[PDB]
Parts: sequence; structure tokens; C-alpha cells
Amino acid sequence: SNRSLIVTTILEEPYVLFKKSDKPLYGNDRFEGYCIDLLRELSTILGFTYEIRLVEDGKYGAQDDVNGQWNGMVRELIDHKADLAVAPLAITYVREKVIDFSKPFMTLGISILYRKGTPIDSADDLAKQTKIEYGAVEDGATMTFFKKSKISTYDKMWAFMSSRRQSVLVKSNEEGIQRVLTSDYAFLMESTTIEFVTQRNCNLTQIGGLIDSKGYGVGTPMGSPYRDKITIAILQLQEEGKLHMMKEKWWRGNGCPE
Ligand SMILES: N[C@@H](CCC(=O)O)C(=O)O
Repeated sequence: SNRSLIVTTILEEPYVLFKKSDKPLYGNDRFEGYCIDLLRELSTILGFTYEIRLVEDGKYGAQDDVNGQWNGMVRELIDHKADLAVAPLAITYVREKVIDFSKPFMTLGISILYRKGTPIDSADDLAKQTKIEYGAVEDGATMTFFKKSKISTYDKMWAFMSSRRQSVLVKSNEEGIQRVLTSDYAFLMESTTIEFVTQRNCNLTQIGGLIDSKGYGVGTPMGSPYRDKITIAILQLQEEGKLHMMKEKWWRGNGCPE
């Protein structure tokens, strides 16, 4: 009996969410989304069975300053609590040092989610003031970007977020959106997710362009034999246009003027 691979992931629309149904759903059947469709394709292409498990601490993954320990999906892979991480997991150098990533299946960049009708046009507009608050998902790649950046504007922004951790860093992208809707707050979030949000909530918009550039990749414990096999599978899916169709399927946001 070939054991099923344990796949860690995280709730994040439209990548992974609880499928609605009139009757209860169990195990893998509970989930749907872009990353779920991606996982399904990987399993058939490589030929493996799996069991989906939501990351226990509900985090993507960041390293602690004192003990140097990681958390989130990154940590679950490091400790071999999961064979693969199939989620909107940003491929970053600091993460590549502890886990491996497949080639990216989607590209993106950090940008700003805010309301319409304001003169704000860039991160610089946010950095020079403190009336409009701003933050990012705690223990995620965006937070880490600002935490280590030496770029003047971003260093200042991290100084702002750091002293206000408990009030501006959020538990999820969903909460970040809620902050934008319930206070004078601008949220630093990935462009792909901003695209999804703004096509569904016409009160919101992206401010400025992409602050950086990265991709999402499937994560595996360092040294895993599946990493290269998954990379090939992703390139195949890309070539035949399936990744494109999958994006269109889940980002279906025929709403909000642009
Ligand atoms: N996708 C990000 C989480 C969200 C964010 O940091 O903006 C990550 O892999 O950590």
C-alpha cells in the first residue's frame, strides 16, 4: 500500500475554501478552490493519493528573531508533518534556505488595497504619515518583506508596523479587507488576491503598482524527490493552458469597473 501524501494548506479565497453543500462533507471533500484543483492535477499527473490538512497554527510561515524557529506551513514541512504544501505560498530566499519550492505556478507582487476617492497614489504617501494606518498579514511573506527591507520607504513602514503590531498586523487577508472597510486603513497584500477582491467589492481598489515581484510555488521538505516532479507537472499544466483556465475559473469576477 503506497501511503497517501499529507498536504498542508490554508484557508484563503479563492485558492482554498470550504465548499458549500446541503449535506455534510468530510475529509478532502470539504475543500474547493484553485489550489485544490491544482492539487488534484498534481496527484493525477504524478500518480499519488493524498490527505489535506489545514496548517495547525493557521500561519503561512516566518522565522522568529531569537530562537530562529519557523512556524506555519513552512515549519510543518521542515518537521515532516506534511509531504507537500499546496497553497498561495510565496517563494522567497529565506524560505528556500529551509524548504524547497517547485517552479512557480502563478506570479504576483505586493501592492496596496484601499478605498476609492482618495489622492493616495503610492506606498510613499502612506509612509510619510500616520493618519491612514496600514499593515499586513502577520507571519507572512509581505510582513517579512518589510521587516528586512533596507529601502528607505519600506524601512519606515516597517518601523510603523512594528510598534503597532497588535493593531495593524492581521490574522488573515480577510481581516485585512475588513480593516479597510471599517477604519482608515490601507492593506499591503499580494496583487493576485487584490485582483480577486477588487473584482468583487467595487468600493475597493489597488493603490499604485507592484512593489516587488515573486511567485507562488508548491513547497516540499528540503531534499524531497517530489519537488522536481512537481515542477515538471506545473510546466506541463502551464504549457497546455490549464493554469490559465484555472485562474479564470476562480477569479471569475465579472464585476466592478476598472
Ligand atoms: N502568500 C503569503 C501570505 C500573504 C501575504 O504575506 O501577503 C505567504 O506566502 O506568506
